[PDB]
Amino acid sequence: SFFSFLGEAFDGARDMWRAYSDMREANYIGSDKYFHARG
Amino acid sequence: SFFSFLGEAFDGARDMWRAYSDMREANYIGSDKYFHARG
Amino acid sequence: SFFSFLGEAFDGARDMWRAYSDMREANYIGSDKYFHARG
Amino acid sequence: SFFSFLGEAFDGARDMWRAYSDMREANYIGSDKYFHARG
Amino acid sequence: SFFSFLGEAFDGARDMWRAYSDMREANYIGSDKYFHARG
Amino acid sequence: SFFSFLGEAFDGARDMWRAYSDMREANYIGSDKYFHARG
Amino acid sequence: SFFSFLGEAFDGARDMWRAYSDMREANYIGSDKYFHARGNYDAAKRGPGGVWAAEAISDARENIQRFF
Amino acid sequence: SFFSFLGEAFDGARDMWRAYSDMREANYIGSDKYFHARGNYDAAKRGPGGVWAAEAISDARENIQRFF
Amino acid sequence: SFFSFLGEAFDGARDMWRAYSDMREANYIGSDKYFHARGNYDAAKRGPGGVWAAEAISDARENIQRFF
Amino acid sequence: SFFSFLGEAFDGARDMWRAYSDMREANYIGSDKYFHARGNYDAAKRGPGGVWAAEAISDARENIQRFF
Amino acid sequence: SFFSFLGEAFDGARDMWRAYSDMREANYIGSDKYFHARGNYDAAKRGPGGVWAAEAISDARENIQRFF
Amino acid sequence: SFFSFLGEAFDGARDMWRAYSDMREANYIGSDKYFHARGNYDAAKRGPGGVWAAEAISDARENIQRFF
Repeated sequence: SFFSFLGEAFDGARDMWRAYSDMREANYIGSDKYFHARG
Repeated sequence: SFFSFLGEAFDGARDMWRAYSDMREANYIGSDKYFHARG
Repeated sequence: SFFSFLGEAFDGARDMWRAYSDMREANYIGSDKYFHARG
Repeated sequence: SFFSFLGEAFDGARDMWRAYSDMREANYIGSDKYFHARG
Repeated sequence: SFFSFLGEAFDGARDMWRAYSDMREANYIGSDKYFHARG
Repeated sequence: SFFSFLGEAFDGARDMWRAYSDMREANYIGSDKYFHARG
Repeated sequence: SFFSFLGEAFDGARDMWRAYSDMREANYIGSDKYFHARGNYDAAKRGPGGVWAAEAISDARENIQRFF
Repeated sequence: SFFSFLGEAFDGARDMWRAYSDMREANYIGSDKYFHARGNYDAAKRGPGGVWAAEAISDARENIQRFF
Repeated sequence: SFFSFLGEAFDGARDMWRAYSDMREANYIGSDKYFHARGNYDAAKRGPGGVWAAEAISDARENIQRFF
Repeated sequence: SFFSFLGEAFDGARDMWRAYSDMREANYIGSDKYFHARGNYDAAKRGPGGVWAAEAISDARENIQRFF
Repeated sequence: SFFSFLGEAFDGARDMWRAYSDMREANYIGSDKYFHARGNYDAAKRGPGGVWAAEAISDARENIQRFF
Repeated sequence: SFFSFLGEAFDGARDMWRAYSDMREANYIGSDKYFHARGNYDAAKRGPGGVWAAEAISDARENIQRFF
């Protein structure tokens, strides 16, 4: 549960939760990045 | 459950939740990025 | 459940939830990006 | 549960939670990065 | 539970929790980085 | 439970918790980094 | 790029590749099955699935071969 | 890039690759099964799955071969 | 890059690779099964799975071979 | 890069690789099974799994071979 | 890079590798099973798993071989 | 790099490697099973696991071989 939130029976407040993640080029199962110069 | 929210029996407030994720080029199952210069 | 929201028996407030995701070039199952210069 | 939050029967406050993670090039199951210059 | 939070029956305060992690090139199960120059 | 937090029946305070971890190139199960120059 | 192949000079090749596959219910970017569903009885007899490959190479004076 | 292959000069190759596979319910970027679901009975007889490969190479004076 | 292969000069190769596989319910970037689910009965008879490879190479004066 | 292979000059090779595998419920970057789930009964008969390889090489004057 | 292999000059090789494997429920970067779950009964009959390899090489005047 | 292998000049090799394995529930970077879970009954019949290798090499005037 990446960057998840959970609560029960709770009162809130201003800016109670803030997340500032960066996921450029992320969460890659089998995607390769390669080159093959035989020349 | 990436960047998910969950709650029960809870009172809210201004800006109770904020998320600022960046997912450029993300969540790739088999999509490769390659070049093949035989020349 | 990416960037999902869920709640029950809850009172709201101004700006209770805000999401600012960026998904340019995202969620790619088999779409490759490649070039093949034999010359 | 990476960067997850959990609570019960709790009162909130301003900026109660803040996360500033960076996940560029992260969470890679089998995605290689290589080159093969026979020439 | 990397960088997780948990509590029960607790009152909050300003900036009660802050995390400043960096995960560039992190969480890699089998993704190699190599080159093979036979030439 | 790397960099985890846990508490019960506790009152908070300003900046009650701060973490400043760096995980560049971290958490690698089988991902090698090598080269093989037969030439 | 699943089951990718590359080559040069296939001079005289034979039977180079046999990609038998069952991609049923596959490649779903966004989807929700039985989302907010209550009381649904799911008895679909999806039955056999996947490859059921058989290959018999037999030389004889008399021969009897049966498949499936 | 699953089951990737590369090569040069396949001069005279035979039976180079046999990629039998069952990719059912695979490759899901975002999905939620039985999300917020209550009372759902799930009895699908998904049945056999995966590869069931058989290969019989037999020379004889008399022969009897049966598959599945 | 699962089950990757590389080569040069496959001059006269035979039976180079046999990649039998069962990738069912695999490769999930984001997913949630039975998320927030209450009372769900899950009896799916997923049944046999994975490879069930058989290979019989037999020479004879009389022969009887049976598979599955 | 699971089960990786590399080579040069496969001049006359035979039966170089047999990658039988069961990758069911594998490769999950982000996922949550039975997340926030209450009362769920899970009786799926997932059944046999993994490789069930058999290889019989037998020469004879009379032969009887049975598989699975 | 699990079960990695490297080589040069496979001139005349035979049966070089047999990578039988069961990667079920494997390779999980982020996941949470039965997270915040209460009362869940888990009776899945996952059943046999892993490799069940058999290899019989037998020469005879009369032969009887049975597998699984 | 588990079970790594390296070599040069495999001129005439045979049966070089047999990597049978059971990688179930393996390779977990971040995960939490039964996290914050209360009252969960866990009776999964995971059953047999790991390799169950058998290898019978027998020459005879009459032969009877049985596996599993």
